[PDB]
Amino acid sequence: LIDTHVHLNDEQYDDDLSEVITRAREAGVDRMFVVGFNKSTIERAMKLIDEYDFLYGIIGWHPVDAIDFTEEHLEWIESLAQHPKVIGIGEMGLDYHWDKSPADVQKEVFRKQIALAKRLKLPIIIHNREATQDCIDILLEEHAEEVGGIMHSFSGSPEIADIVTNKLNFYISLGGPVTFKNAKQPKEVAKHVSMERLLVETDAPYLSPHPYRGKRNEPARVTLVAEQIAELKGLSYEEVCEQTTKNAEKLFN
Ligand code: NI
Ligand code: NI
Repeated sequence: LIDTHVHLNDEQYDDDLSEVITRAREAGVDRMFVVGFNKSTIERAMKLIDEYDFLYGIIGWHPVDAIDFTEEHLEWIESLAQHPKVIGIGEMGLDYHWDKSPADVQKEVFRKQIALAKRLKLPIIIHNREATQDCIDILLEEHAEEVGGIMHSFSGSPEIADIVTNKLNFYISLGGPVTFKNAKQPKEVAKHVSMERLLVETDAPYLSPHPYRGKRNEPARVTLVAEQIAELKGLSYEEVCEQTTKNAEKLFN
């Protein structure tokens, strides 16, 4: 089992990182993909991947911080990407919940990263918050299908899901929301989407799945996400772990 999207580089783990890692390790979580989307979070991610063998890095620039993105950050990320542990360019996309960065700048920075991924020949990890259509529109126009990737913690509909799996040959990743009771969409997506297109994550410290809602997430909780998807699709737990793992390795290597 792999946690394909985890912020171990977050400040909330300063004090107990090694223990958090260990608990995930003992629970069956073999590999984890740390996401650096900032100057600071990127540096932390690079350190962590050199620190732990089973830790891989995905680096890029978060849409919320699109205004801070400069040509120097672009070049910097480009050379950093040479690291054999950096397997994807990420947490790029659009986010309309915060206003730090206007939609205009976000789109620009988004396009630039897609071009970066193309040159680096690496898949992209997409962050989308309340900007679904604008986001798919850009992945189509820039021919993102050329690099492939993940619609991380997918917060849209199955109709949009098919667009991501059919036109774009992208995978869909689910986290805690799939265990939420009153939010039916994440579950409907879990059931609709082919097991050959799904991946699991926690995006910890955020969005803990039941029965830990309201508490800081931890990659070990990804087991709960797998469990729920197994029940939702009438599959075995072991089958889900193996399928999502097969998928992650095929997308990243
Ligand atoms: Ni996110
Ligand atoms: Ni994230």
